[PDB]
Amino acid sequence: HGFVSGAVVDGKYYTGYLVNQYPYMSSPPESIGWSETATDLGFVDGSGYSSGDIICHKSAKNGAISAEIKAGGKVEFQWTEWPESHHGPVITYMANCNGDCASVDKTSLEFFKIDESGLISDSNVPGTWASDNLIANNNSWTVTVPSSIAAGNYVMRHEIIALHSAGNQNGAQNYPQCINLKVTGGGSDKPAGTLGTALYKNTDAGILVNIYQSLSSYDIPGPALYSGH
Ligand SMILES: [Cu+2]
Repeated sequence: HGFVSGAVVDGKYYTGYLVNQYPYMSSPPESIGWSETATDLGFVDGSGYSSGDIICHKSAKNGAISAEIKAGGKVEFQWTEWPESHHGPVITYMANCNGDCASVDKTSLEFFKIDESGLISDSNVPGTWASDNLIANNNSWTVTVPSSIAAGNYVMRHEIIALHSAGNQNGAQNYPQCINLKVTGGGSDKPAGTLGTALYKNTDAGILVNIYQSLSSYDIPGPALYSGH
């Protein structure tokens, strides 16, 4: 249980969608963070993987503004205090808005993976995951916008999948958080994108998984990190 309170985009801090505050305001500030209604700080599980909720979290609506970033620049995601029990991968996507991300139909967004991390060390079951690195780094995660992607407006979908109940069907807990980026400079790479509602199935190797028995390998779920980049 947690959410992204902010993002440092090419060195500039942007306040995210404060899901514990903005939903209760007469009129919340604009944010690069998408609004969403998981006001319990909860998750989308496998029962929701073909639902619109998996795209940018429960009933998500477009952030009204975007953060400019030179292609090649970094995004640092700031989470709330992530519970140690919520072991799992940290997966980050971009999708071209093909226009303004403020008015894109979230169900049209074609997500390509730009960063992924899973099981770091198996030594002491259930081991050290991306999510434990995130905790250790003051509950934050840094990714690169590839220097070679095409300039354009993109939703960056940042996600922790907690695997502590993933032993059972629909037990994995997805915590997607979307921000709006305006990528400048760049190259011409247009990686193959996947609809939010096609990213995961509840049978996937990295979704239906028992982290409490030693894993020889972990198969980070979702489409392939585009090898070009
Ligand atoms: Cu939780």
